Amino acid sequence: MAVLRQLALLLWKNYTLQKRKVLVTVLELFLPLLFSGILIWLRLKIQSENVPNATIYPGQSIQELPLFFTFPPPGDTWELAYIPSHSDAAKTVTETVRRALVINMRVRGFPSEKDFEDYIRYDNCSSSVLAAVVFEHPFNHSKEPLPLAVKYHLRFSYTRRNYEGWHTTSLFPLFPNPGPREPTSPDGGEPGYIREGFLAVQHAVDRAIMEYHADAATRQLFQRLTVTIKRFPYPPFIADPFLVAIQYQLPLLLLLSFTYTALTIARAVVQEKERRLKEYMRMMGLSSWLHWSAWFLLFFLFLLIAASFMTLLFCVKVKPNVAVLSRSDPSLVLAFLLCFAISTISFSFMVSTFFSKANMAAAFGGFLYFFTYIPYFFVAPRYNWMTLSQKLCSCLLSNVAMAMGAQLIGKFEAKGMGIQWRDLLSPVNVDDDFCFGQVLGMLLLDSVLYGLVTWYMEAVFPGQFGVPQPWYFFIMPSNEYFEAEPEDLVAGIKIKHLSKVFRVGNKDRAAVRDLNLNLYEGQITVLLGHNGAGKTTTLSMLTGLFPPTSGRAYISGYEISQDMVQIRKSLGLCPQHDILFDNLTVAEHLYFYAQLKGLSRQKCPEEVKQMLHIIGLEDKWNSRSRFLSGGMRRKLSIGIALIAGSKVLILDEPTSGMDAISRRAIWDLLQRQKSDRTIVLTTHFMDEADLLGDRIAIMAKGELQCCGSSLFLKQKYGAGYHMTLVKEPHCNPEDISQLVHHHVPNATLESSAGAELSFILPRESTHRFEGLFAKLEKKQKELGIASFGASITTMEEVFLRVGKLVDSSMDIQAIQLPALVKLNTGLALHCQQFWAMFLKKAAYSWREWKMVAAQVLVPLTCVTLALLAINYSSELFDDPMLRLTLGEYGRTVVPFSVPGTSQLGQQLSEHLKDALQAEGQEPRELEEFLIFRASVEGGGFNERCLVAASFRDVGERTVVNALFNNQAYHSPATALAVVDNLLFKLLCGPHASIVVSNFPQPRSALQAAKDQFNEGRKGFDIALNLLFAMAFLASTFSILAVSERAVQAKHVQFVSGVHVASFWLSALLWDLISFLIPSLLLLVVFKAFDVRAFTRDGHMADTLLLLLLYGWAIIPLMYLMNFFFLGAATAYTRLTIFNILSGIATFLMVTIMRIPAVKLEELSKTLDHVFLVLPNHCLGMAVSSFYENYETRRYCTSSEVAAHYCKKYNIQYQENFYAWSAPGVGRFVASMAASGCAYLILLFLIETNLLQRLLPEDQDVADERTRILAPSPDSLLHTPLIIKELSKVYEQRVPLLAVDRLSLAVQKGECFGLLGFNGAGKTTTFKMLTGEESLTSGDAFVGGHRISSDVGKVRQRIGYCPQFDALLDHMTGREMLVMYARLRGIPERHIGACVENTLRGLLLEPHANKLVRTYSGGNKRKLSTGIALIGEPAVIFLDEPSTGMDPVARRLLWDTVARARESGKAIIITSHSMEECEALCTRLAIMVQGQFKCLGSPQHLKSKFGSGYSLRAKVQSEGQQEALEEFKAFVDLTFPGSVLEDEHQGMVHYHLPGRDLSWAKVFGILEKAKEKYGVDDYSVSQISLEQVFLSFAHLQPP
Ligand SMILES: CCCCCCCCCCCCCC(=O)OC[C@H](COP(=O)(O)OCC[N+](C)(C)C)OC(=O)CCCCCCCCCCCCC
Ligand SMILES: CCCCCCCCCCCCCC(=O)OC[C@H](COP(=O)(O)OCC[N+](C)(C)C)OC(=O)CCCCCCCCCCCCC
Ligand SMILES: *[C@@H]1O[C@H](CO)[C@@H](O)[C@H](O)[C@H]1NC(C)=O
Ligand SMILES: *[C@@H]1O[C@H](CO)[C@@H](O)[C@H](O)[C@H]1NC(C)=O
Repeated sequence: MAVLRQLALLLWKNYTLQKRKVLVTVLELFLPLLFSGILIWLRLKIQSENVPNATIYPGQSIQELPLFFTFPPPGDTWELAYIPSHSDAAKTVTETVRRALVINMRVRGFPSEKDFEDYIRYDNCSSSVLAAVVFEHPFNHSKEPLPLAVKYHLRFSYTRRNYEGWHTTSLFPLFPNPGPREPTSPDGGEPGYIREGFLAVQHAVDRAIMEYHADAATRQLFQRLTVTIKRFPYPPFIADPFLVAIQYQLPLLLLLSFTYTALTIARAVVQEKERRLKEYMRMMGLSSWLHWSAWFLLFFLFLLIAASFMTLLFCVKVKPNVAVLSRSDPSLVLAFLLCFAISTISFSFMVSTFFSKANMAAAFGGFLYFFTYIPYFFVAPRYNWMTLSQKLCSCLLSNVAMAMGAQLIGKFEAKGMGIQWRDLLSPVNVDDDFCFGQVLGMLLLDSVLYGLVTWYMEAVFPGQFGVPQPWYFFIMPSNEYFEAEPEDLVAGIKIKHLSKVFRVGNKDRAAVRDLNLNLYEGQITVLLGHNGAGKTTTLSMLTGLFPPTSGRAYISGYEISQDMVQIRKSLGLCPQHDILFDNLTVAEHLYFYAQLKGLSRQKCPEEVKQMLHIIGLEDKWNSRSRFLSGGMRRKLSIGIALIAGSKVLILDEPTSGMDAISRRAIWDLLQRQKSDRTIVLTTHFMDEADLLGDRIAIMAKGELQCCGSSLFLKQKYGAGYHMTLVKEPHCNPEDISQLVHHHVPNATLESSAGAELSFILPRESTHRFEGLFAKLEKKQKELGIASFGASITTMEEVFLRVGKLVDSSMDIQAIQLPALVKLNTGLALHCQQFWAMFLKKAAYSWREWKMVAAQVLVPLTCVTLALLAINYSSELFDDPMLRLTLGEYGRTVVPFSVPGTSQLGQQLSEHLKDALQAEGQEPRELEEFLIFRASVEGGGFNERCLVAASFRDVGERTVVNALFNNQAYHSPATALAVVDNLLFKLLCGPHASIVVSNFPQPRSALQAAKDQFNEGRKGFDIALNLLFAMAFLASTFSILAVSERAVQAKHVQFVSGVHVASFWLSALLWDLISFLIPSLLLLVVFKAFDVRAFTRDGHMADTLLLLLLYGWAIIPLMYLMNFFFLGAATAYTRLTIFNILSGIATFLMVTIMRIPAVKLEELSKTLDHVFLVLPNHCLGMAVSSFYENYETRRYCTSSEVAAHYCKKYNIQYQENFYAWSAPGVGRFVASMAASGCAYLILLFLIETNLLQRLLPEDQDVADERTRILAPSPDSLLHTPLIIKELSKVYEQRVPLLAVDRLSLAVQKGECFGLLGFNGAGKTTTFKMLTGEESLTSGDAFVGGHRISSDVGKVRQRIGYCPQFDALLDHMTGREMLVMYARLRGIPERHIGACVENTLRGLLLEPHANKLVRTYSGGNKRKLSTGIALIGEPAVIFLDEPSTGMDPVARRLLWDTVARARESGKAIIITSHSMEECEALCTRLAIMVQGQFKCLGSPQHLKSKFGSGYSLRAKVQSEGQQEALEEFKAFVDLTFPGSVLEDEHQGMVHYHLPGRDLSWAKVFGILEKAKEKYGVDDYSVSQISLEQVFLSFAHLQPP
């Protein structure tokens, strides 16, 4: 009904906010197309062969060795050794082999395999050995027969003779191409077994062993039987290699396509939680799921455009039968991409509930996307073994469930099916039960399994602002101080016996006890309250955050505990912060919030038009919410608070941090806008709580203390008036105090600061004021008084006294109210600043240990875990055993036919069936049977069927064809093995056996030294592995340098006088010291793994130099790149990426642009000269070229033959390791040492600023100006500030005279004011005095030193308190004071005392050692102004010293700032609150448009620019309908010129004109008329200082 209205109003907002960011939207649609258009290129760059049918092979003979051993070698005859020599049984078996393979072979005999293994490698004639028969029996030394169980080797050459090794390490090819292993070569192929002569020798040895036992039947049997060998015929096949590369490039190119729009979801979701906008909407009625639904319906509808396009350009027939995923039903591709999209949205929602900042979440949730894809590189190959449950459990990571589904799209596409909606359940081959339905299901299950984690972490760990819930929440289904309240007005908030008690003694909040307040309509009520006393528990119960305990409170006739859902209809409210979306207009916020508050669509626009008028923003309409102000945003927030008609209106601190005009505008707004509604303020200013507030309430200990109007409270909780004089040089305070006390008895000389003399005249003696003022009017010149005045108490005193009567804390008991050394210089200074700046940088590595566990632990793992995955070797082995017998594979299945008509087949088939070794028999009925079978079996044929048998006798001759599966390496031997194994049991007793082996010969000395030299795939692979771990380390140096400049902490330090060299050469020293712990922990790793290219010789001190030279060259480059960034976490992720692209990309763009005359690219010589300025490409190409030189040297040294080979082929190793033009690292050392010195120079040339330099004015102002041009002989020598004829002109397209001649002279014991209008130049004068800005035509003498010449000796004598908080969160309350006591001098023996007394002067001792992050927002303003006062400064430049502080702590600070001025200093305040420029000032100066318009103490200003008085009388309730006008007529008769100006329920407020009214006459008149006209109380006061300041408001140029 209306939920559907909110769900669309909340979706228009998201769509608008998101399409206003053009670079992100356009970059989210051009990644998933740039990454999927690559496949179109890669497909049109590859063709498919697709043989028709019928590839079959002929047969070979194994009777005689190939026609290569007929010719003898250069040298002698061939050799054939046997290893058991002493045994005669083996001695005679080899001789029949010799007389069966007659060439000239000489038979040798050896003791044992040790002797042969030493003969082959340690000789020069041991090169013509052909085979070597080895047995497995001790043989009972001299004579013994051969036991019927025989095993033996043959053992061999090592490299192909007739023509790589024998591949005994493996058993199937590692990278199987599609098709036959050797399409040509109809006899075996690569491993040998035919060309070499393995089979001929094996058959001969088998025949020898047969004749050794039969010798007679053998001749008969082999007279009518010969054995040949044939290869399987291979079926017609698809030859396309691209379909094999779709199972490793599709998943990665899908993930890399969605991985950006998967991290702009986390940022968008968390950025709106960080700004507390979701918390604001949740307090208007919107539930917490309306936001997730509106995020989902946007990002899903936005990913469905990319998925459709991706589906389209996968499956468009570019050319006849092309277009990757050619026959694959595009609807199913789309329906799989949509499930991937839902999963990758629901993943980001879950990720965004772990972070508070938007930068961190965006950076570190775009990384977990990748990090959840890793376990697929370890499942892509090992896929045929895994059981179903393990495969299904691996899918709980959505990025892996997608990849195992992108593999099936290749495994189906390489067969002709090409998934078609009707095989969702059918497995792939016949036996691997894992369909394509369990991919979609596991993709849509992880969505829910992630929703269940976000819904729990959003409710139990809400963050900093929300309120948590119990972890099991898914279980339960659930006096005389009070004035008389008005009678005309109707209550709009009624509270009765409200109460709340919190949890166990872990209080941490504030309790209310028995509140009985009451708030009325058409009236502003101000709710004050001391520090711990309720007042935010109360405003939380009323606004609906938690229920009460023992009370009830009605808002608009409802009750907060029963039906809050209807209260929130009229209750509008605006908080402390700002609730506005940047990138929406002024006109859109109102149209959004008016309707969200439940306003009809047809009747909205006129209220938007009216509210744009009430606020006063007709112009500046449809401006973004950025670019407005700081002072029209507080007006738009107030506008939102009361749009659509809202009765109750709870707004707090509405005028915080605003100048004095934008504050009166808001006051006037709120005064015109009540009239109908109840407003509840709460402020920290104690005159805003008085000027606009008609009824006030104060809470002290969770219990309402006093209530009533302002005049009611002031007459009850305050002392008398505040009469103030202005004494002159020839004056005596003693001669005036006698007058005052002798005339009025009770009084108090409150203070005599400056030249004021203020008293306290109690108000229970107002009948003597006639005499006092009449008498003191006369003796003006005789006494020395000029322009006195009087006023009544303030509201700060009332507030401070109420809480003092009913509290006992340490602070509130401190306030008092009226009752009832040579600084260092030269060398010590610089060496002291160096230490101070070194400790600051050092103490960050162990108070934030995320940088130690990421400088020491990331490089180590990144280097070891990826040396493991390479299997770094440094050693070579010698091709181990491989027993040639069926069974190392597994349970096979062996067919055999009997296409015979005669005998010699049946007995053989029965014996074969008696194998019972591996598989059964699987008899068939051959050549064509295999062709048919090898099309429906698929991969099963090449895993369960390796051999065959076919006994086809042509009458007498009985051939036995044995077939071998070429897809294996060692099949042609196993086939003959089984064939002759059974044919030997034929003419023997079947209790025997024959197995053999392969186990090739060991390498010689000259072969190992060449098979070790061809490990060139190690330098290039160990350089990339290290360049990738030095990019997660080089970036951690620009984090303190970014987060210190962003918080403005660097600006204050440079103002206080730190040197541009001590600042940076002290960061560099520590960043080099912190570049050895990893740089020395890498030697341990390279030693443990034994990487010899740089461990063996004195090279451990040559990698260390190469790593120090890289640290030295990249640290200063990472210092320069910090000037781009503002957040410490958007710089890490943008600088590691810069490192990786500057490194890997441009180092890999040179090695593979030099491939052995393939892609030519002779310009690599130019690229490797243009890339010599990047210090990552200079490390990669130095490590690689070190590892290469050492290898090619260690080779061309082992023997002379190698040296000759190197000479012929021009290998050119250098023996210096550091020379030029070589494999030596000379031009890389020399280019990293000269690049780290061209960055320091450029850093200092940026810091030291070599870019920006490559008319009746007033009587008192003129008096001041001409008092410092013609001074007394020594009138100005002991004074701090002597500004003289100071000016500054801009050149921004028009001469702007922002300062005009500014002649002033501040003295010891002063406190200058310097007020001004917005843009009057009060903020360039401040800068120009603190040394920041360029001067023009005039000087200033700060302490004795000119400000145009010696601007370095000045900065050591001035303190400076900024407006913002420029503190270093990793330091301590006391360490930050020690830092600044060192940057200024203060010999090391005094620092203890100078810090100890300051800390307890500001009352910071509890928090002295507390790590300034725990500090409340008001203990930071107490420390920023202890930093200003530490040391002995000549001048102090305070600037809004107490911004966000409550009244008690603010008073306690204004006290110290004045106790520091009593004892001979000079202060310069500059603030926006006119309440603070009176509590600590001695002389003021309003400044408009260029220059001073007035000057003098705040009383001399009120006399000279004041107008008159202001009455505030009230009349009792007796005849209020009759006495009010009777009094109101009298005050228009006896005071000609009054203005009524206000009226509220008992009271008036006049503006009695000051023309001809003494301070005596006005009191006599009212004191006589008090009783004759029935008045309850009254109070006369003079003009207010802020009202005097506002008089000059018309002098603004616009
Ligand atoms: C498993 C399948 C799916 C899993 C996805 C869902 C699980 C997500 C877990 C990952 C996040 C772990 C929790 C986490 O990050 O804590 C938050 C802080 C960031 O703080 P921050 O963002 O300032 O605000 C805190 C948010 N709050 C209030 C809710 C705690 O976290 C940090 O501060 C970031 C940590 C700094 C980097 C760590 C580097 C130190 C050493 C590196 C580790 C060993 C080196 C090899
Ligand atoms: C498209 C792919 C993009 C991703 C590619 C590579 C990006 C690397 C992801 C990790 C980035 C984490 C960023 C980070 O930790 O910030 C450095 C911290 C910030 O501390 P802090 O000053 O509290 O942060 C405030 C700044 N803020 C809010 C904007 C973050 O300052 C520190 O305290 C030092 C911590 C730095 C060490 C972080 C290194 C750990 C990364 C490896 C994590 C592996 C987990 C097993
Ligand atoms: C080859 O070996 C024989 C002994 O077998 C030895 O006499 C001869 O010096 C060797 N030749 C060379 C070149 O070392
Ligand atoms: C092998 O023959 C020897 C002949 O000297 C004899 O010790 C025994 O019969 C056999 N030895 C072993 C250890 O079986």
